[PDB]
Amino acid sequence: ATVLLEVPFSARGDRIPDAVAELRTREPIRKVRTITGAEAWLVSSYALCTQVLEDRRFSMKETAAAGAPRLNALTVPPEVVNNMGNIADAGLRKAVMKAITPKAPGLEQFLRDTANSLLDNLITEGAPADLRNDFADPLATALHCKVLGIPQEDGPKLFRSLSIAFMSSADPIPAAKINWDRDIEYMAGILENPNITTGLMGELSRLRKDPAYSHVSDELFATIGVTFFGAGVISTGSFLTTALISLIQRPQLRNLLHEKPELIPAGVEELLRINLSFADGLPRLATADIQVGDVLVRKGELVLVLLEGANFDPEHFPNPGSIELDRPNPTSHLAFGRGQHFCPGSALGRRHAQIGIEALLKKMPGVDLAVPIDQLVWRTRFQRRIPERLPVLW
Ligand code: HEM
Ligand SMILES: O=C1N[C@@H](Cc2c[nH]c3ccccc23)C(=O)N[C@H]1Cc1ccc(O)cc1
Repeated sequence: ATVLLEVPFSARGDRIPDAVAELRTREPIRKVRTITGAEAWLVSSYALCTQVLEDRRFSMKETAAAGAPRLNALTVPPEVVNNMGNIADAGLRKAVMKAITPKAPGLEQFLRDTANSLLDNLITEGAPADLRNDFADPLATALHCKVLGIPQEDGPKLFRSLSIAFMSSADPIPAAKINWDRDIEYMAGILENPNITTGLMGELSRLRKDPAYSHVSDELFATIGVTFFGAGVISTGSFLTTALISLIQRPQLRNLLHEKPELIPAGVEELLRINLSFADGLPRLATADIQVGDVLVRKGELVLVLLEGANFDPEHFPNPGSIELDRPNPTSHLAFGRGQHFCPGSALGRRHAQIGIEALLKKMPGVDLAVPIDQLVWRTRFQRRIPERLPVLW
């Protein structure tokens, strides 16, 4: 006898397990057990993943309900699971989007200058260089301090909450509450700081004193700063790091993008499509009995939308494991989700990766791993798949 199939399958972000294609072909919706011991429905085909993400009766908000089957323990207060919904209800959605667009004056130049300075420092120090700790993550942190309008010197401390805040744990994490409360106090101070007049926090500070937003809570304003810094920095730093591995493992593509940097945006879209940065399926709780393929999902059950299940589906993306720059449906992947909860930082994440890759290929055209690929150490029980260090030479 064997136990019910457990998720996640592997923390490695450099290869997709053969099990994904097996489940997609044989049982594209099937029962699994999560790290908490709960049962869930794992969805692995493009058609069924899109159906779940486009039906709001599969609720993100309701995954925080007490007594629900859980993918993992909350690392934020339960109301914060519905963060975007709370922002929209407060009439702040348009202002938040305008603040996080990569089109802001001087933002792209700031990204280029920061990426170039980090790379120059690595070249001065000499090989090996760690592209996660000394490139991708500081570039993501610097970008988010600029987008938020907060001091660059405050970035490293806010960043150090992330290795705990984005854990995917069976049980509550005491350190996550200590760091959450401290980071909220910091953002509350930023709202009261007269020097903070630019970026997302400068805009929220002004809207907070506008009569049209007098009843929006101070708790929500501080929460927007903590959540957008954390989600943006963990997502951009982790995606860029794993996209750099995908590129280093494809020297023909690396050489083509070095030669023709105008192809970098199409290259980043394929790197997003094949990305294995999300460690778990996206969770949703059914609020009704809903038919998904051969399964009638019952009200109160947990559904997990496996992004790599959809993104590597050959019925939607033929030769799914290959980076092809001329696909006819290039942005139809689910790397940023789909539907009600589609990533609000999609344009900024694309620009962060495009500029980081453009700068790296110009400065280090001979970039290569400095250790055999199996020697990368993959972070476990985390909401993202990332190597602890990414040692390279050039
Ligand atoms: C490469 C970069 C990024 C990737 C791959 C990524 C991916 C995703 C995905 C897949 C979702 C959907 C989650 C779901 O439906 O359960 C999401 C949501 C979200 N992301 Fe991103 N993200 C990235 C960058 C960012 C950035 C830069 C920010 C903010 C500065 C951000 C803020 C958020 C927030 C707040 C949500 C929740 C939206 C909602 O509930 O409506 N993301 N992201
Ligand atoms: O469940 C998630 N799902 C995805 C999407 C998401 C869902 N709800 C969110 C609220 C705020 C920011 C992001 C989200 C994610 O990026 N993060 C986590 C939420 C999160 C946010 C901030 C933390 O310190 C810890 C956890």
